[PDB]
Amino acid sequence: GTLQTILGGVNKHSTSIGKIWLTVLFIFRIMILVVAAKEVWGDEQADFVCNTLQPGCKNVCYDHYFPISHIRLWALQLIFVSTPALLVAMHVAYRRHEKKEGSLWWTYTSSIFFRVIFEAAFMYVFYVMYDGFSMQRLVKCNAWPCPNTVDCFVSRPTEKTVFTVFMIAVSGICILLNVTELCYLLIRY
Amino acid sequence: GTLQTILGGVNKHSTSIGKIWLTVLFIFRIMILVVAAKEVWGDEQADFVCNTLQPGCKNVCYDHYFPISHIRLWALQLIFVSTPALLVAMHVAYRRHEKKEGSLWWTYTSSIFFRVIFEAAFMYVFYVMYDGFSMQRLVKCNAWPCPNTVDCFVSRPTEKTVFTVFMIAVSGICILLNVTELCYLLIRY
Amino acid sequence: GTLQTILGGVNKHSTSIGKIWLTVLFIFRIMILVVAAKEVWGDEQADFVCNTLQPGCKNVCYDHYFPISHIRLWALQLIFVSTPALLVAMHVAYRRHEKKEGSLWWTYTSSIFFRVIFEAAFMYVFYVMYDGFSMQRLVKCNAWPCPNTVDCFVSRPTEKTVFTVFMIAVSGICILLNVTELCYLLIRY
Amino acid sequence: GTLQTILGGVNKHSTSIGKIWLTVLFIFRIMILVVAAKEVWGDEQADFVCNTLQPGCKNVCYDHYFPISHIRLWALQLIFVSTPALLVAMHVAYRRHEKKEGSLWWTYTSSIFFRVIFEAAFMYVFYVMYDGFSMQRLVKCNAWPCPNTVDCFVSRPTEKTVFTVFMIAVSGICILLNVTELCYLLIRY
Amino acid sequence: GTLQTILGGVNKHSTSIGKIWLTVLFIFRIMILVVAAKEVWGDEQADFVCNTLQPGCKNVCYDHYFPISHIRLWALQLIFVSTPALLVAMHVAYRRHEKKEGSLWWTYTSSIFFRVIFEAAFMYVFYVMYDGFSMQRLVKCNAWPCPNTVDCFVSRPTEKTVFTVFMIAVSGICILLNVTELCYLLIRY
Amino acid sequence: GTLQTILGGVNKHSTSIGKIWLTVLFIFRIMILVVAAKEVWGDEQADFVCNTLQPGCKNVCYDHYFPISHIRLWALQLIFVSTPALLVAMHVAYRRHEKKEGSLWWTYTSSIFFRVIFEAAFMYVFYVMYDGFSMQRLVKCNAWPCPNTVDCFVSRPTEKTVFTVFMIAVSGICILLNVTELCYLLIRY
Repeated sequence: GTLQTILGGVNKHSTSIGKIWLTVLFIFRIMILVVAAKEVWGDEQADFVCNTLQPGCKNVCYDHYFPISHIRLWALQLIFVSTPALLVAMHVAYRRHEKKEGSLWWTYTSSIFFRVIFEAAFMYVFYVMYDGFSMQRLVKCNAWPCPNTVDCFVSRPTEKTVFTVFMIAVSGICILLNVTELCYLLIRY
Repeated sequence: GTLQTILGGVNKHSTSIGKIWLTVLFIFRIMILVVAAKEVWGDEQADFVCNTLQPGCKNVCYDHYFPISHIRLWALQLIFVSTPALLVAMHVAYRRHEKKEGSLWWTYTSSIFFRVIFEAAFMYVFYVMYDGFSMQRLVKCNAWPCPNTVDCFVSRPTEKTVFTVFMIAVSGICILLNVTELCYLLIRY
Repeated sequence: GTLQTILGGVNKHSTSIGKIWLTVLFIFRIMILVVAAKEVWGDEQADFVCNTLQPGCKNVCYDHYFPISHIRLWALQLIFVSTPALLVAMHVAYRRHEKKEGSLWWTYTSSIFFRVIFEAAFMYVFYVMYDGFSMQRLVKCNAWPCPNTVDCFVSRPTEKTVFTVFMIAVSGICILLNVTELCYLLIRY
Repeated sequence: GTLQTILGGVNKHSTSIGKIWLTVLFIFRIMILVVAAKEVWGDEQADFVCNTLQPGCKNVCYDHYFPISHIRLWALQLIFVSTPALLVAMHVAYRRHEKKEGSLWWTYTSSIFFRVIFEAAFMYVFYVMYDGFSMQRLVKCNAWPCPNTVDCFVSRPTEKTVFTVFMIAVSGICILLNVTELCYLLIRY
Repeated sequence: GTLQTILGGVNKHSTSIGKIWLTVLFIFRIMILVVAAKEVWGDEQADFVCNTLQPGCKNVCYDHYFPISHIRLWALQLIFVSTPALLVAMHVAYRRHEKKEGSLWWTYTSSIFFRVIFEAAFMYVFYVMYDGFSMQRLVKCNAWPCPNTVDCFVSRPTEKTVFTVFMIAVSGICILLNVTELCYLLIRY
Repeated sequence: GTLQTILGGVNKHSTSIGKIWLTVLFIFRIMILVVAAKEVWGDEQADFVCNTLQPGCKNVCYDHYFPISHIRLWALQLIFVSTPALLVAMHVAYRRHEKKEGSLWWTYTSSIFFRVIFEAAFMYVFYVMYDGFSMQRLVKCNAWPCPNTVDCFVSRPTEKTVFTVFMIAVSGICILLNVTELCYLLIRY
């Protein structure tokens, strides 16, 4: 509800690319995460099935191959890339209150520099942690107390792959948009 | 709550067909998806039953025949066909802010051109992926590790067929309405 | 929340019967569906029990006797009978905006004509599909793959019957109120 | 949210007893039903246990002894006793709109007459249907297909009894308050 | 949402202790009950485990030792201690409306007298019903149909004890604050 | 919704560090707890698995090693560290109402002194209760009625460790920010 009012405040005090394309893509990712993707991961552990009679083997194998869920990583990423925009708004509101270019410049050019770092950091984590963007149907697990190697089966691997590729692609576009914003301000000096 | 306020803003700045019929049908599809259809697909995997003792065969057979759920496809389709309208609103708000036909024409005629493409694209995906709009009671699955061929049974196939035909028919009507909007602007030049 | 504001807008621009009795009964049906009836049908398939060892027989028997749930039919009916009122509101708002009897007459008399058709259509569907308004405790099912004939037992048949009779009776009253509205406008010509 | 605004409108246009005590007790019953009582009846059928191996005996015994749940009866009762107050508000709003004692008297004295009837009707139903206000731990069921007589056990019988006595007592107080309101208007003539 | 607006209205028309400390502690208890304590009691019966093969013994033993849940008692207590404040607000609003010390005194001094009674009554009930504020891991049950004496095990006894002590301590503080409010008005006469 | 309005009121009447960094980190912790961390702990007891046939051993072992859940501790911590800010707001509103440095100084310097105490207290509790910030896959339990020593396995130990380190680190930063706020006011005297 009030989030729409927040967007209008953040909509102002930005450049053409920043006003429209960055904000639309940011809302785009939130909608995908909230209304569509969150129920795909609902039964991630409930429907995780292992071919064994060993008690506790299912708990350790799921924890080994999914140290942190994909949706939790995306939730953290959206929070981190949204804070520098929120910090600017409070700084401007604080600045206006005390009133009744250089300071504005350095705050703005720093905020879009942190967003690029955060986007690239989480994008790198997704790759190393899950060795690619495709989820497998079968995982082989040999952690204690599983005897030898145990076959375990993931829930909805194909649908999770579709949303993973979707979220990564949009994040890559947001990186390019922020990079161009730097170039526009770089040549203007 | 605030979504109603959003509709009023989008209600304005449109033509007779665009103001009323496109917006009503768009709200029509959202209501069907939210209040009625979403709980039909709630137990899609929980009540998926296969006649086998092989561990993991249920996971791979459901994933094979339902790579992405119908409700997730409709959620993606509604988001895509709604973005060009949202892009116009921010462009107009940006245009009005800087103020204090050709630009308006090209943005408007392009937005309704993207909606036709997105509607047809998702409509085509529904056909090829699910080979028609009727869901079967029985699916035969022979993917590893299922031994030979295994019979599996879908949950609520008839009710899902009813809502599938309903959503496809409304999407087809929206395509025709957008096509006529092009014709009205085509003859006017 | 905002739905209350919507009602006030729809409350105006109507006749004495239309202003009060039709709108109150419409809110009456929504309240019954939302706060009371929706949790009666919550375990419709989970608590559906069949006396058999055949895998998949439960899925096909429930689908055979309940092609579409009662609550989904009522949700569709309320949406259909509410659209003509919503179409009038946008037409009036569009008409007022362009400003700054015959047109108003034909739109109004048509809207209450569609409501009668939609109410009677869904009322007819409830009868033919479920052969009466009483739900049985026992259903006998012989669809493949059930061997011979299998006894299956419905969940909460009596409570569902009570709400079915309640919703049908209110719909019948709404039909009569709309018919009288036609008679008042018929004699006035 | 907006319900609080609704109360303020209904708070006005009433007498001293009607303004305060009837409205407070009405909010009192809603709070008990919503925040406290509704989760007591959550597992009414899930935790209903019968001592038998007969398939379907649990479904028919629960349906026999609980034709309609207590919380659904209270939800219906609150809706019925609230409509005459809502009808008056629309009548007054309609009356004021056309402007820009006898009519007001008959509408008001009729509304509080319907509330007494509805309160007594539902109170009578609670008694005959459930033969008293105390819920038993054990119910004996001999309906088909249960063999002979089967023992079944109710979930949370004591807590449900506490809330049943609570709701009945408050309803009895509301009857007395409405009766006195008639007496005050009866002597005044 | 609107509850915050309600607090502002109740915040005014009170004394220094009443304006701040009573209202803060009242909000304090609601937050504990809503956001923290309510999910502790979620599986109170689902995870209640008894060492027996007797059908129905689990139902009767849980009902015997938990006639009413702790969270339901706290929900009732908060509603009761909040009504006298709500009654004053409607009385003042009614008084102001008819306008366009003694009456105000007696209403105010009575309201804080009922709050002390309600706080002490529920505090006494918690003690006698549950014989102290510590919940045990093991309960021994011999009610029919349990054979002899059966061992049953409570879910999350330690966490429930922590929140029980927390709620009792805050209630005790609220009693003292109300008592001092009487003393301040007693000496002033 | 209204929480955003609350933040704006709390945003004012603070110092540079207090206005921005403390409030942003406070919102930061709430977002992590609400949208991300709360569903990690959803199946804490449901997926807790012990290698035994002893009834009731699972209940006592979970209760022994998790006397209070991590998310409940964080919920309590956020409530405690937020009350002194809320107390100041009501004091200022009360002060302004009666109007129509020393008092303001002592209230402000005390509020940030309580926040440091509460942050350190809960941080200490997390350490002693859970002997570090890393959660183990395996816990060995010998409480009655478990025979000898029983192996039990925790659900999602790695993901819970990640969020535990995250919440502790942010709390440590908030302690440092409050300490510096004291130093700024200490030198100014």
